[PDB]
Amino acid sequence: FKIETTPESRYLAQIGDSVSLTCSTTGCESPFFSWRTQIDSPLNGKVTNEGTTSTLTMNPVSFGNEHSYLCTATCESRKLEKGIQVEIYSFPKDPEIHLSGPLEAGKPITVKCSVADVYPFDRLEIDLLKGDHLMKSQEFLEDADRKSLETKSLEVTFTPVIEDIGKVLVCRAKLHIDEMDSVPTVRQAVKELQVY
Repeated sequence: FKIETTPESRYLAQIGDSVSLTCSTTGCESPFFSWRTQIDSPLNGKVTNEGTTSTLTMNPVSFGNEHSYLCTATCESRKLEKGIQVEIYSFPKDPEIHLSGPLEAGKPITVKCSVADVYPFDRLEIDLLKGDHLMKSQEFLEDADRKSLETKSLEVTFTPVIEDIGKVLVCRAKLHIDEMDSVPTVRQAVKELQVY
């Protein structure tokens, strides 16, 4: 008598997706499945017991699904428990580069790169590069307040020069999470410098 789950022990889900957590048993004819969170709050998911397989489906995924779900299988007098830690994240769109004005050699200008609806932002890194030279890297220290989609930004000032003409301003946003293979961790925007 044993219990299995898929994923094995952790699932990285992007907010807005439909995710299914399955729980199976072997060695039991008619098991009784039961799900719950560590702290005991609404599952915010739909359970579907079929034979020896129970499926918890969260759709759409939200901040309410950010828990460690515990599947419990009872077979007559014996119980088995196995959890699956669900982590969520929001990284829907590319960054935006905003120039405070027109590019004029000798005249300082302010660049501002921003990324919208991001979670968790304490794992976000924004890099602004002129060509392949790093002008500035911005972090947002580990301390949110609550679960909310935010729009954070990087701001830097610099004086363009005749040599910057033709070079590209590249803003790279990196979300340092435990990636789900094909799941994006880096998004970027480019802007060609047209100095006058």
